[PDB]
Amino acid sequence: PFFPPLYLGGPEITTENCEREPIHIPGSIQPHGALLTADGHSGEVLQMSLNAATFLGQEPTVLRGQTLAALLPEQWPALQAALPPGCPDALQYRATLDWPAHLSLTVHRVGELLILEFEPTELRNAMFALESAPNLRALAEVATQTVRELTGFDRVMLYKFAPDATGEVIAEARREGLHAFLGHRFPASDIPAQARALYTRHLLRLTADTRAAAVPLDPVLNPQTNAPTPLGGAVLRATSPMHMQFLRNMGVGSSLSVSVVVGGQLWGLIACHHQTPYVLPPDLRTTLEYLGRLLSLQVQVKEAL
Ligand SMILES: *C/C=C1/C(=C/c2[nH]c(/C=C3[NH+]=C(/C=C4\NC(=O)C(C=C)=C4C)C(C)=C\3CCC(=O)O)c(CCC(=O)O)c2C)NC(=O)[C@H]1C
Repeated sequence: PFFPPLYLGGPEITTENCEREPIHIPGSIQPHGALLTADGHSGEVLQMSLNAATFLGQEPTVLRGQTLAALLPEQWPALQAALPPGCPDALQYRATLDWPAHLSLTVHRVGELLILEFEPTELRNAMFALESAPNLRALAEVATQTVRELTGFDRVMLYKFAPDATGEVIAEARREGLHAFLGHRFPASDIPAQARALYTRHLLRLTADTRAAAVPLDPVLNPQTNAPTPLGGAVLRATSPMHMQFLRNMGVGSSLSVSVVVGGQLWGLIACHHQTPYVLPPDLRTTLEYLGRLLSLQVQVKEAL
């Protein structure tokens, strides 16, 4: 089973117990956005990232207890209608907020809790190219090139899982001067079993700055349940420190991947690196999620034949 998280007396993770880290409930976020949680009926703000004033203009203890009807009067009715009790936790409400300076708002529901993420914000020929690839290798090449053109990332790989969960870079698009990873293979423990399971359900994750300290969510436990807040559906969730260290030792300042899912199993990842910290813009992320779904469908075809 999972260890308790660090704020419930759990141990710091080592290579002996990688698979036991409760990565879905870190009780903290990355500093390039802000996160609030709120009661799904009242809209009462229950939890606040400690950096909330940087993005929302009010300190955590001032936001606490206010309602989304007061804080987001133009969005609250639409948000309620969009995310009723019992909807899937990957269903999202999205809005673009005007702010004295836009802010992207992304909301999902887990049980009776709304999870609100705030971050700053500012193809057809490509899809046909993916469709037109005549074999799996060519498809992988086209996908990595297309994603690199979209995003500007220094490296874009297609990382394929073997049946023993080892991984291999099977295609890559890379900036001039970088080392090749093409053909290199990696142990199963580099993406441990609980991560692979999370990535079958929540199809995009990232680390915008591999040296940035996490920002606590407080109070850390959901007051509704006196239990940890599930953050697997939040892109702002803090990343495992073991993985952050892996990336720093690779010379990677920013990382992002999108799951490739075939017959309901995790086939691989579109895995991206940048040498310098880098926030992929929100609109570019949404496009990249869509390409992941389209790639997945294409891989299922090409691999059968
Ligand atoms: C004892 C635990 C270890 C461990 C844990 C860990 N790793 C991940 C997530 C990722 N690991 C990745 C690995 C690679 N990226 C590459 O570029 C290459 C090779 C060229 C490898 C082998 C990847 C792609 C991920 C996914 C996330 C990402 O795209 O940045 C997690 C989960 C992270 C999270 O979502 O919070 C964990 C717990 N990794 C180890 O190496 C050992 C130390």
